[PDB]
Amino acid sequence: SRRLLEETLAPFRLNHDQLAAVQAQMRKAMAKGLRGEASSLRMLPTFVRATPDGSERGDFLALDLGGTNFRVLLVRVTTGVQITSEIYSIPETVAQGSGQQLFDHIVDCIVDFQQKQGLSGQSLPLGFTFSFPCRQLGLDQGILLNWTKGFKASDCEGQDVVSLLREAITRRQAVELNVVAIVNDTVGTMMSCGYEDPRCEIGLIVGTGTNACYMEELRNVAGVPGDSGRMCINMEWGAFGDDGSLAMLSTRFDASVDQASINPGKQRFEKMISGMYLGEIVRHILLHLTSLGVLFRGQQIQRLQTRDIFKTKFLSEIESDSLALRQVRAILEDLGLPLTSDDALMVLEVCQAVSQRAAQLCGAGVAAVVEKIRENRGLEELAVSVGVDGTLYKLHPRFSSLVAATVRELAPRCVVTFLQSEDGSGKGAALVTAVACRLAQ
Ligand SMILES: O=P(O)(O)OC[C@H]1O[C@@H](O)[C@H](O)[C@@H](O)[C@@H]1O
Ligand SMILES: OC[C@H]1O[C@H](O)[C@H](O)[C@@H](O)[C@@H]1O
Repeated sequence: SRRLLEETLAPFRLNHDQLAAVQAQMRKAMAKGLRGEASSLRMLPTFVRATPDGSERGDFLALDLGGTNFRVLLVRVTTGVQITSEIYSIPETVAQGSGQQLFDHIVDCIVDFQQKQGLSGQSLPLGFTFSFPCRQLGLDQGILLNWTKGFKASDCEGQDVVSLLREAITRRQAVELNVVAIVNDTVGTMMSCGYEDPRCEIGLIVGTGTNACYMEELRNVAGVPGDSGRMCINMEWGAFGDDGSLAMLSTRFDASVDQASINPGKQRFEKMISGMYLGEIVRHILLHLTSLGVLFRGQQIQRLQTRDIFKTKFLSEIESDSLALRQVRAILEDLGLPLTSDDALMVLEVCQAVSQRAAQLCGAGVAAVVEKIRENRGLEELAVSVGVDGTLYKLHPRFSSLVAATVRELAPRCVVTFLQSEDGSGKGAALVTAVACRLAQ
């Protein structure tokens, strides 16, 4: 009875050696990607060559697309930083619709925002936080390689997103685009937390999707020219193991989720960690358990067939230690999954199991990065801060802690501090754009 439950959850409980191997293999994927060999990490240059270098003034507009929230932002950088913002809705219809409609909508929001802020005629430098993989050969350009997460907008892949915006601006007849800067949310976060922490050289995202960036030494980035200095690299680690190198880890439940997704075979490592997917990993487990007769006494809970019932907000609430079992059951009776205690206990165990692996994997990841940076600089010890954002990370009872613990376990010679971004990527984006303006003048 409970024997089957543990047998089933066994693969989600990774021992030290297993986790070390994950770190080992990411470390290898990083090496290869940078030398231009075949890696599942794209290791994309971002052309951000320094964390916030002292004073960098300017008033910037800022887009933030690809997260749970799409937001337009005004960012005023002087002695201090002042941000105004407004969220707008992007339904799956628009997100997976036509590129034309997508950016038409984006522009409409900018006009709306601008009109509400009195910006109006003034065409400001835009800091575009665009949380997807781009091939950049400069701050002011970024060719979308692939959509990820919940996006599938047509006629966009292979397009420079700065162009995609121009074409929309001209169509919606908005104010002419000025200096635009493309930044990944990881890079945006890193730079935001970097504003008031010089040792911040890594951006980590664990929300809808997961990814990381970090300051690599320029000599090691074979794709780009130059030797002196360093440059931030967007690892795009969500797609880690897309080459099938993480077959060792994939459970049957991971498989079921992947095949059932918009992008089968893609972003495999992400599908074992981030908020968009964890809830589903659980659901399949529960389905398997019910069919084994363990859960629900075999009885068919059709509601369990419904996709995306276990959301981050829920996964974070279910595991709160301040909940009594009656309250856990209440929550599930409130999602249309009434449970008996025993069932409720197994469900809660399943969540812990999944979210644990999620935190641990991410930990092994951060471990590889911090080690890479340390070894890159020939150091025996490293003090480094990680600018981190994401609702899962930010809300989940144990995730952040379990990561920090894993980073100690696996990268002891490094002293890693985690900074939670209080102001989002818009702040960092603006700082990057400041350089992009200097780079034009
Ligand atoms: O998908 P989530 O939970 O909103 O987390 C990721 C996002 O978190 C936001 O706070 C950042 O400003 C975005 O740049 C980022 O993409
Ligand atoms: O938003 C978090 C992450 O989502 C996906 O992994 C994207 O590929 C990546 O660009 C982004 O950083």
